[PDB]
Amino acid sequence: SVQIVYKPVDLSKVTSKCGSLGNIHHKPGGGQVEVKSEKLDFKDRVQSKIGSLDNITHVPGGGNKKIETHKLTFR
Amino acid sequence: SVQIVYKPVDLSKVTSKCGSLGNIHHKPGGGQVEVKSEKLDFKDRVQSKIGSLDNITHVPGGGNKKIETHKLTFR
Amino acid sequence: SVQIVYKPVDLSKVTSKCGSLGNIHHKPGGGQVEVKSEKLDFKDRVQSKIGSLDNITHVPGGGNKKIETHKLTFR
Amino acid sequence: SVQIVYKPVDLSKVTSKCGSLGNIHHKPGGGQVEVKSEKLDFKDRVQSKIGSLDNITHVPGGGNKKIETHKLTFR
Amino acid sequence: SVQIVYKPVDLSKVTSKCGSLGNIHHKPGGGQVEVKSEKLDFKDRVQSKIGSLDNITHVPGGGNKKIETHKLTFR
Amino acid sequence: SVQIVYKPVDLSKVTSKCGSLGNIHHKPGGGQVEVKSEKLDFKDRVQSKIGSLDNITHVPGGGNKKIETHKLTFR
Amino acid sequence: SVQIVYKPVDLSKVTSKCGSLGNIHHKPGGGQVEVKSEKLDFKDRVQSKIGSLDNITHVPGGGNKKIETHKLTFR
Amino acid sequence: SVQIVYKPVDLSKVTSKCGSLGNIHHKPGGGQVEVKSEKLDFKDRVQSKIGSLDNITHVPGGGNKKIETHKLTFR
Amino acid sequence: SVQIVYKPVDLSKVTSKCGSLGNIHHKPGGGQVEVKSEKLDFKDRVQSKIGSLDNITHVPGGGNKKIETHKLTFR
Amino acid sequence: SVQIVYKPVDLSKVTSKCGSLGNIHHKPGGGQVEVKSEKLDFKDRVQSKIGSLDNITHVPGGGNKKIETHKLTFR
Repeated sequence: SVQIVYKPVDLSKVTSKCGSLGNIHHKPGGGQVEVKSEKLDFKDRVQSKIGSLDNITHVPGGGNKKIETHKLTFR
Repeated sequence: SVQIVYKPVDLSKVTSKCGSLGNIHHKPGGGQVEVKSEKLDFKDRVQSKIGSLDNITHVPGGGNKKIETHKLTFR
Repeated sequence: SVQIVYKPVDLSKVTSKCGSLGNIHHKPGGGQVEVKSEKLDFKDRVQSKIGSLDNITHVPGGGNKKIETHKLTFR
Repeated sequence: SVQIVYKPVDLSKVTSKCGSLGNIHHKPGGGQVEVKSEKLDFKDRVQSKIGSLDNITHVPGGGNKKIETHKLTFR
Repeated sequence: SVQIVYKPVDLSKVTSKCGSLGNIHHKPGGGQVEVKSEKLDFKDRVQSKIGSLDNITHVPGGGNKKIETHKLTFR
Repeated sequence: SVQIVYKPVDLSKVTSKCGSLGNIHHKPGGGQVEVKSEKLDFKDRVQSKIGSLDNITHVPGGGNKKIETHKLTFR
Repeated sequence: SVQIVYKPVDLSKVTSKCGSLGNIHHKPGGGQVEVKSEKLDFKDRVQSKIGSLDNITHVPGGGNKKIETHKLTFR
Repeated sequence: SVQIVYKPVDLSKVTSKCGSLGNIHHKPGGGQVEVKSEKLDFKDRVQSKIGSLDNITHVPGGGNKKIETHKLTFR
Repeated sequence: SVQIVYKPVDLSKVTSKCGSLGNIHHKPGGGQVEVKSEKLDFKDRVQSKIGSLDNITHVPGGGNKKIETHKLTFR
Repeated sequence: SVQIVYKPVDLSKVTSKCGSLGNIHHKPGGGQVEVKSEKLDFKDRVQSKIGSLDNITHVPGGGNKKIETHKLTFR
């Protein structure tokens, strides 16, 4: 027989502090993209970006990414 | 028989502090991209970017990435 | 029989502090990229970037990367 | 029978401090890249970058990378 | 029978301090890259960069890399 | 007694012939221009261009310039 | 007694012939220009261009310039 | 008694022939220009270009310049 | 008694022939130029270029320059 | 009694022939130029180029220069 016990306890404190951020300036001068093709054939979990100019400004006022996985397989 | 015990306890404190960040300036002059092809064929978990100019400004006001995995296989 | 005991306890303190960061300037003059091909065929966990000019400014106001893995296989 | 005991306890303090960073200037003049090919065929965990000019400014306001792995195989 | 005991305790203090960093200037004049080929065939954990000019400025405001592995195989 | 005879007689043929010109393509990317000053004091036939991106295409279907000056003094 | 006879007689043929020109391609990338000053004082026939990116394509379908000056003194 | 006879007679043929020119490609990358000064004082026929990136394509379908000066003194 | 006869008679043929020119490719990379000064004082026929990247392509379909000066004194 | 006869008679043929020129390729890389000064004082026919990267391609489809000066004194 099997006695399987899983009981992790993960405690954490994650902190970010800032007085002020500041005058952030993002001022790009755009260019150009040219794409030439004939045929595309795709499938089954595919992600794609063809031909783009995406200017992104991301200024979270402090932040955190916390990722946790608990994965069990019993065969 | 099996007695399997899993009980990790991971405690942590992660800290980031800053008075102020400052006047961050991002000012690119864009260029050009040219892509020439005929056929594309793709599948099964593929990620792609073809032909792009993505100017990204990312200024989190301090931050953390905390990644944890607990993976068990019992055959 | 087996008596398997796993109980790590990892405690840590990770700290980053700064008064102010400063006036960071990022001002690239863009160039050009030309890619010529005929056929692409790809699959099964592939990541690719073809033809790009990505100017990235990343200024986290201090930060940390903490990665932990607990992996067990019992055959 | 087996008595297997795993109980590491790793304690640490990792610190980075700075008064101010300063006026960091990144000002590249872009060039050019030309790639000519006919066919590509690839698969199974492949990462690639073909034809790029990625200017990256990374100024974390102090930081740390802490990586830990606990891996056990019981056959 | 086996009595296997693993209980390392590694304590450490890692510190980096600086008053100010200074006015760091990175100002490259770009060149050119030309790559000519016909066919590529690749697979199974391969990483590659073909044809690139990546100018990178990295100024962490002090920092540390701490890597630890605990690996056990019981046959 | 002053006798002045001015009688240039200048006959000419200026010719330009052409079957066809062709598919002219002009496709410039962008860029950035920044100018700072305090005071401008301009007097008496002052011509200037300050701060500009003027991209032009000029395709005359053949052309010629013929310029003549006939200037006489009488003192 | 002064007798002046001015009678140049200049006959000419200026010719340009062409079947076709061709597919001219002009595709420049970008760039960045920055100029700083305080005071400008310009007087009496001053011509200038300050701070610019002027990309031009000039494709006349053949052309010629014929310039003549006929200048006489009388003192 | 002064007798002056000015009678140049200059006959000429200036010719340019061409089947076709060809597929001319002009594809420059970018760059960066930075200029700093305080005071400019320009007087009496001053011509200047300060701080610029002027990329040009000039493809006349054949051409010629014919310049003549006929200048006479009378003192 | 002064008798002056000026009668040059100059006949000429200037010829340029060509089947075709060819596929001329001009593809320069970038670069960086930096200039610092305080005061400029320019007077009386001053011509200058300060701080520039001028890349040009000049492909006349054949051409010629014919220049003549006929200058006479009368003192 | 002064008798002056000026009658040069100069006949000429200047010829350039060509089947085709060829595929001329000009592909320079970049570089960096830096100039520092304080005061410039320019007077009376001053021509200058300060701080520049001028890359040019000049491919005339054959060409010639014919220059003549006919200058006479009368004192």
